[PDB]
Amino acid sequence: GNDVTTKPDLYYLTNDNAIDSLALLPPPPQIGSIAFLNDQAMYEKGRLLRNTERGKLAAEDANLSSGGVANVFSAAFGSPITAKDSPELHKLLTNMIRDAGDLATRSAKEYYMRIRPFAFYGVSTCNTKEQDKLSKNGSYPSGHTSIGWATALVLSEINPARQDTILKRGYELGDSRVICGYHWQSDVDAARIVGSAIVATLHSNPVFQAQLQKAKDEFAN
Amino acid sequence: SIPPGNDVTTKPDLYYLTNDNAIDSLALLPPPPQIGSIAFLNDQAMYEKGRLLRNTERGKLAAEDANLSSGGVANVFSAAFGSPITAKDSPELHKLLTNMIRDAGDLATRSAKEYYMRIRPFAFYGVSTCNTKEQDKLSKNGSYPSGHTSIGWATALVLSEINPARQDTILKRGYELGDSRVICGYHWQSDVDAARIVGSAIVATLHSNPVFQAQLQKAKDEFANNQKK
Amino acid sequence: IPPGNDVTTKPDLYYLTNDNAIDSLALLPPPPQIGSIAFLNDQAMYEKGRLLRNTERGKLAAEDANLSSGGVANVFSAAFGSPITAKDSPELHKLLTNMIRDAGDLATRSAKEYYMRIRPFAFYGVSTCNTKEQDKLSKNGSYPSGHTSIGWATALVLSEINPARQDTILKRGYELGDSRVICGYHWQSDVDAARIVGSAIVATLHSNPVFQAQLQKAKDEFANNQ
Repeated sequence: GNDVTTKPDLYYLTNDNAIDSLALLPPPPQIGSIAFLNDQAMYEKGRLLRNTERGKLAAEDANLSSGGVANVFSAAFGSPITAKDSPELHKLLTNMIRDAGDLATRSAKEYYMRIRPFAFYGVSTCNTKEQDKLSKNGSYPSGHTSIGWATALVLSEINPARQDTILKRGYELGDSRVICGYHWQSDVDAARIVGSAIVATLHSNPVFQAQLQKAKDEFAN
Repeated sequence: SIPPGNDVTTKPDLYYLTNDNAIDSLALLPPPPQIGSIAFLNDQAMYEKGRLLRNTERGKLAAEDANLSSGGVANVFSAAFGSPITAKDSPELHKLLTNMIRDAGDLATRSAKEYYMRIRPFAFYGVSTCNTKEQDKLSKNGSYPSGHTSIGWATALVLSEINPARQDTILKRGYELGDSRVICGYHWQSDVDAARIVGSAIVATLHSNPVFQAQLQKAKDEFANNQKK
Repeated sequence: IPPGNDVTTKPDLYYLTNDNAIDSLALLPPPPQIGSIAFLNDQAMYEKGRLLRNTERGKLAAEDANLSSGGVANVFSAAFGSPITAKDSPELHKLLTNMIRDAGDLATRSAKEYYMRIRPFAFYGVSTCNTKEQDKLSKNGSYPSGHTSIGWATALVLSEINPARQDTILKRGYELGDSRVICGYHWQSDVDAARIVGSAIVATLHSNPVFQAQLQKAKDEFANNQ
């Protein structure tokens, strides 16, 4: 598939530099297991939240295309993350979006092809724009949640004064996917492990290293 | 903010970080599974699945992995890393990994361990683990999240940053350290699961610290020079 | 037994009388009750089959659930090793067509009528993977499954005739039951109990002379075509 050699505005890494998610992760819970009972309970708990303030935030979080995940950390980061206001940071975060969303997750997604909750239950997610495509995908692990958690780790390295609010925010992104029906709870749980892994790999990459330094200097100035 | 305890200002060979730089694990993590919940039925099932494994090869390795005091986590990555991790053979790397053990083991976990004081599985079931040597120490502790698994996973992330060629074996090894703690009954599965999150967070924090950054560079340089022998 | 047809009223479909039939209500345990852990498992297994309805296995499941009674014999041909049909094996086809209602009805009746368990598609208000047979069965008692009792009984008999492929026959019979779970007409526990009544009714048939005779005729037909 696509990697740094075919769309370099969205990947830093090659196909060999990528994590083998299929070898690292445990299999998802199978129907019949206690763990999958818990996935079902968590889907219902999330559903009852869709009609609250927390559900509205969940739907806004599931709107984000790739390019707007950076943006949604602004309140937690302490200042706006935009091509205009913090361009070197925005460029860094846009270039790692596909390493975490796609490369870290590809081998597992395609092997298990887990059905997503809205398809399992034959009902709509909490914003239906964002479904028609993802439906065909494998639910396990979440490429979303992997992106969001990796982003929060990088941002935490850049502004530790707010790590606790940055990190909670990243955690809440995964919860939003559960509330909205896009993923099972265990999809998000495994996505955060591959998120940490892909952050380490990025810290071994020279292009990433340079861009990260530029972003730290932007933040210091 | 974190309860009181040691940090870099009192044991600078075992921490890079101050109490103020530590993750608030109590705020970040969900509560442990509560008794009465489906999730705790699953923790009980995973305790049993691990118990039936104690008399196999995997149980052998699990028991060997639970011998390790802190300082020997370095050593157990050697096979996976591709070369020996020791004061003698790679002093800069060993120093890097030793200076951070209580950042991942203590600071990353403290507010949560002390807030929930979760009972460990062997204490819950009134029986011994598969290696009775480290037991007495731990019984009274909070199980959630696991400090040992936090150390192991943070170590794996750093080692992966240094030798990406063996990421896959290194991460596996790190992952499996947590499973060993489950197999012997030292921790519930959900303790290990949360330890890997706070472990990741603490590695991010460490990457913002000048002393860590510098020592990491020394270790990367040492590793590139040993690849030429 | 509750009342119904037997050898005296439809003799092309039964070998046994109502007095010869197993009392399935006396033999089987009650079905899993709503509130029970076992019924949690029935529900998980229903969902597990439902996700399979799209797979190739679910396609085999749906083709298996087309079969009315007449035509269950036939679906063993691949497994049995040669075609089982009025044309190619008339004695075997006769043997199996005459025992279809013994296993499908007599072995199951008292229990079916006492428990009147709701079938899964009715419980969930959703359609099966094969909407052709639905409307008629909905009202019956799900527990035990008459289809699975037929399939498992047939497999035991055919294994007796061609032991060389017993393992593949038994499996095929087993899978007939699983298909009923995949397609939504029975709970897992319905199929589990039907295989017990299937075994029982095969013992009964082995004590019936008309059956023994037809079985011998079929064993000879099969050795002569080998």
